[PDB]
Amino acid sequence: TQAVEAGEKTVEQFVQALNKGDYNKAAGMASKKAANKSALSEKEILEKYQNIYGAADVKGLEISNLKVDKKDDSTYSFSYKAKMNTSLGELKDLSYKGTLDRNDGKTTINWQPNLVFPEMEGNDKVSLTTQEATRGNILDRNGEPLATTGKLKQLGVVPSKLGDGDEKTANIKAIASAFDLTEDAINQAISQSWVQPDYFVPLKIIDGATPELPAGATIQEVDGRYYPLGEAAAQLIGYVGDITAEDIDKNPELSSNGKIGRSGLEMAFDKDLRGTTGGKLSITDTDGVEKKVLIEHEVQNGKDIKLTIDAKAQKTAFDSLGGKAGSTVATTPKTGDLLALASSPSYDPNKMTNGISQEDYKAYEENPEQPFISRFATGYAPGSTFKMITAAIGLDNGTIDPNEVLTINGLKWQKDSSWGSYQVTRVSDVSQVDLKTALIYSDNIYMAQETLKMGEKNFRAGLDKFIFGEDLDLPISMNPAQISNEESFNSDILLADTGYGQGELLINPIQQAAMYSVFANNGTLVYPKLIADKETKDKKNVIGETAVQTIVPDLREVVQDVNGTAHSLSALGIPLAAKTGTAEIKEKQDEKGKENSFLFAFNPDNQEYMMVSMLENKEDDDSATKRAPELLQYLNQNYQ
Amino acid sequence: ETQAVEAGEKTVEQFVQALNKGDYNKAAGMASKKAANKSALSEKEILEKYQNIYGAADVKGLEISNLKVDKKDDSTYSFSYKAKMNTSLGELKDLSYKGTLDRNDGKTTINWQPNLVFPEMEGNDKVSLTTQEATRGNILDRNGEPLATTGKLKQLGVVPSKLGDGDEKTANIKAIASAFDLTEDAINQAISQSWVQPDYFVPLKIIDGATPELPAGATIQEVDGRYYPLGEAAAQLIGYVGDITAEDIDKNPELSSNGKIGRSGLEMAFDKDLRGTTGGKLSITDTDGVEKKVLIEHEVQNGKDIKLTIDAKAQKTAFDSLGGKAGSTVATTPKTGDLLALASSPSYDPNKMTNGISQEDYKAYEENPEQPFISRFATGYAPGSTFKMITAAIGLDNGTIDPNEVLTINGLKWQKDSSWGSYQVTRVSDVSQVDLKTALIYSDNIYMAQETLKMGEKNFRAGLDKFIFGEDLDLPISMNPAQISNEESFNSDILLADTGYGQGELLINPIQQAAMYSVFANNGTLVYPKLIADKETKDKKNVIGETAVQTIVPDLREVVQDVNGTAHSLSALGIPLAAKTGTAEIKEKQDEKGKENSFLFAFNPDNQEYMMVSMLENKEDDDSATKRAPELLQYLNQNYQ
Repeated sequence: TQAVEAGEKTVEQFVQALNKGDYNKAAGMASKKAANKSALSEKEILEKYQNIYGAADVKGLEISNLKVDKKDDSTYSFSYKAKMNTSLGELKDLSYKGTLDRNDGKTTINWQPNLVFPEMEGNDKVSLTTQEATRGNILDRNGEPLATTGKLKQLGVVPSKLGDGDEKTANIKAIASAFDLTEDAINQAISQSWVQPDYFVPLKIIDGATPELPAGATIQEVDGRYYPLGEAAAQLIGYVGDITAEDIDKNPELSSNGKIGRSGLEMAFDKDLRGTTGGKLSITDTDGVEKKVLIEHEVQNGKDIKLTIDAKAQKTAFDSLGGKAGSTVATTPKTGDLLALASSPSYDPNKMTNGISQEDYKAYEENPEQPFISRFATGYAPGSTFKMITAAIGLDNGTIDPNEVLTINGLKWQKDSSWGSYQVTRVSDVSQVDLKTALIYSDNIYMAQETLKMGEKNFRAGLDKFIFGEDLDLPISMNPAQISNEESFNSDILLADTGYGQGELLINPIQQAAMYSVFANNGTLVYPKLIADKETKDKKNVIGETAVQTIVPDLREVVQDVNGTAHSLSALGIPLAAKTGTAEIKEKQDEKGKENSFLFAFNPDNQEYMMVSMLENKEDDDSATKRAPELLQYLNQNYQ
Repeated sequence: ETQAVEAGEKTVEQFVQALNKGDYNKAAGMASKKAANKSALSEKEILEKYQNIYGAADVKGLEISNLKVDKKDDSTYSFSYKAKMNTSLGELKDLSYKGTLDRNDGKTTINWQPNLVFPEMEGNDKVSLTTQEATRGNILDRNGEPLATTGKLKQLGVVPSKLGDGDEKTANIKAIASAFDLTEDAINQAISQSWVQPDYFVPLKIIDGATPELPAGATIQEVDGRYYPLGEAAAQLIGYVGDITAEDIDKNPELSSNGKIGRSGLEMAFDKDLRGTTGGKLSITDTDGVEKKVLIEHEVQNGKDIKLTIDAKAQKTAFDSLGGKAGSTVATTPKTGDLLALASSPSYDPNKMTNGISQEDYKAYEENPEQPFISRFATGYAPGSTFKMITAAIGLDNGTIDPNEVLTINGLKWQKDSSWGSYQVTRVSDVSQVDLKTALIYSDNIYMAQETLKMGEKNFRAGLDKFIFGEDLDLPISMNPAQISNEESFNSDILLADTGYGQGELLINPIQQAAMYSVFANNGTLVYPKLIADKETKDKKNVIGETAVQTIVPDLREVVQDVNGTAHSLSALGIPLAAKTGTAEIKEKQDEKGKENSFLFAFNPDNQEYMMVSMLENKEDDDSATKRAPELLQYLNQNYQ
């Protein structure tokens, strides 16, 4: 109907005008206080919709069902349902019944308080008496908190105490310099709506101590989420952020204000960690009387999540990367307990949840070393540490014998001229190489040569006993690990490189530590485990016991022999079986790209700890085993 | 070894697919620049030569052949393929191409030169345009009156956003439909259609005669198009045409790159003869204009005309007499088999199927439950009680039916025993003592089923196999051979008795029904129907004996002349008629309960000059095909004498 075509539109656009918080568009389109029915004056919605929704912060009003009929010559009526979300939880449902007005295009709604709530007599106030639930903690193995609530410093200003003029602008400068803010953020944080110069407007939330206080600045205590390790655990733990309307749209069960996880475990365990706040609306009628309030809730605190993480080992693993790109995973391999999941470089989770400028958020996003990435959950080529695996498969299927002695001359080898420029590279020119020599000197030519004999079928049959393609039961995103891009290599180069961990393998450090724990479990593979009360899951006979008793003594010699590639760790005087690794990522736009350093290490005398550590795009004499000591000493002092 | 030439393979394939779809940006988007060992021109100077030669000839459908990619150097390559190409003038078959590739950064590049596009020239020349279009031929009726023709038309329509907005928008629809004999929701329907929007011109109606002053939004366009004088009344037979799709040229490589093509009916069946061959002189040249050799040269030849047996006025009379109901009607001259009328109702307007498609309306009346796209005259049905005359004819031939035999039938329903359950053959008039002639007059199904059971199944099939069951008729109409049954044996007394009066698994379309019923106008000879006027008459001798004809036809006149005949209303016409009515209820051993159909067969038994059969699906009683018969009958009697 062309006459009332603006009758369906001019109610839903008002409902969305209340959704986005612009109450004056809503309270700007009413006729007057005419006697139909009463109703209420044009300018007497001044404190209404603002002082009732300031403590409520209600958003998410949606209709989903609109059909308007006719009643009189000048009356069209409502009868439909709606829902919304306020500070006290979900309010479903709402029944709306209101009348229209007959005008020349100005389809004016005759609002009376029945259209806000399904019954409202008039001229009455409310009482909130709210109580706020606390978010659940995230604890380590020993109950040390990785995410909890702390007392923070709320920084703000009141505009009247800054003065006027060049003295006021100089105070604005002094605030911006002291609070590490901009002048423009302060100027339109103040110069906005709802402001009057004696109002305390907030500007920033600090975890550390109070800075310099120029005239106008104002300090307050505030309760918020705190991360005692911060950067050292940021990618794992994540951060929380304020509720937006878009999260209300995905899950209307949420509140209107409050916190929501945006990454890491805070997003992964958001439902368990959140809980529900307490308090009720309590519409009075200016004497103490209560009518009745329909949909309401009680208080319920969030639940705690306890991890297998060792906080001190997490910090030692992160600090040992020295701000460079890399990742470190440590486990107790008999159990699968993830002791540390460090990813570097990292971001500051406290500043991300306490208000971070767009300056710094893009500086984190502009950083080519990508500090937002969970590198322990990112697939890499494992590097030449993976020689342990193919050696193990070779001792299982009878194609690799430890007495076999290959003659290799030089540093470079290719199968024929068909390989063109590509050739397998090694570091030490050792003429006579058996398997133990290959493992001590990290000889890639030996294993690639012994991967082409014992070809693809024997090789992939050994690899298929591992966890390739499996989704691990962990609260981390984690692509499954792949052998190669396709079901077959279709080339000797790819097979040969797969033999020493290059090529198209993609294995993240966590599933990399899963595959490597067979050397501490006599061939049984023990799955990683992050939640401290999940029961252990293994997978038996992935490799044979005799492969383990052949390889692990040679991995001891990787440390103990002066020619060992991890001989520097011999100086620590602790029992170690180790494997170093390289991987050359070519980045096929220029030649001779970046090289990553790897270290696998565990204690072979008690099997109580294991570590895999990646250092990505190393520089000269910089390696993952150079960075490993302080974590190793910690692990064997405290995991025996 | 190396995979560089597989990138050259995919590059040549993407280059061909970019030339075929027409995007000359991507065709010149992976070429080199002006050099001595690279592409001959720049990027903006290669698109300039495609859009005025390939785009001028509307070059579509490059089909690749035996693509060889090899390697003579490390930076340059050598590819040599064969192909075929479709032009405005038709199709060139055998030609050889070659070229050289390039390597910069892992992705490969084609080094262009002006003989990869034409196999003998080198550069510095242009060719355009030299085509001479041909006209599609006519489909004519028996007397030269056209049923499909090409010529100039005037059609009306609307164009947004010159319809406007607000009420002033709908204010323009109130002036159009008022002035051009239309409705308003149809105007709102054609703008609410698919992606075609807004500056396209959306057609509404063909305008005859002078153009009035137009209201806002109204748009008149003059087009040289395909027209159908009878419209819906022959839409199923004639069909409609559309534009030539790349799919249509993939199925037939001999077609020209553009033009019109039949999409249904006779226009599809005769498309090659109806179209012609364009003329032109697409050649190779130099910059001045002198030529060395030619590529394609053909004298233009317009499409040929195809004269049918159809009578335009009888066809229109047969279609209007169905009154929009579901049904069919076939009319012939039985001595020669000329198909005078082939009417199928309901129908669609073929002029709107050519002048636009109207996708939202296409799906609207192709999922119409009355399914008007179906050519019901080529669709197999149960022939109904009319088929008794065939069973009688077989019975008097093989001796198992004698006219003097009187059965005693009491009631209106009959079954052989109770092993038939609830099923019973039904009659309409409760006549106690019924001979063959009584059973043809009153249309008594119970006499015929009884006499069919007494006759063998082998006696019955032996007579049926002298008809055209399983034969492919030599007609340019798609149809299935008519069937006696789903299986070679009935293996059921119910199925056999019902087949005896035209029900069961018997499937015969109205054109096949006219062919079988022609024995009664040719003394037992079956005359095959023909649709093309010049085709020789085809017959089949002694399908039934002539004494059976001289027994049955005197009874068919009394179906009209006797007060109890089921076609006695036709006796008011005062014209000599022999007739047989029929019914068929849609329920058998292996189907769902549906409706009732109302058949009529009639012809002149004095001069054997015309014959009709009409079906009228979903009778909805107070109606029958005998009720809708008389106007086509008076026309046939006056014009085929």
